[PDB]
Amino acid sequence: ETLNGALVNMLKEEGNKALSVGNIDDALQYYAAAITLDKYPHKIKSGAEAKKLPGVGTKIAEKIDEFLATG
Repeated sequence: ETLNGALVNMLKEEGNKALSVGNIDDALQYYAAAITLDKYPHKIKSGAEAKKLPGVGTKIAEKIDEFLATG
């Protein structure tokens, strides 16, 4: 329902990928960013803005940019 829910799902996929490589710390980081993005009350137009939120990293912002590039 949340405007960013689609991106949140993609973040969950990224978290699983990090787990697949044994990078549990990164996976947890993605999950934290996903929760914050959900709590945020507005659709985000770019990942760069997303970085402002606690738990969002540069890599996560880039994923957001890519998703926007896809549609």
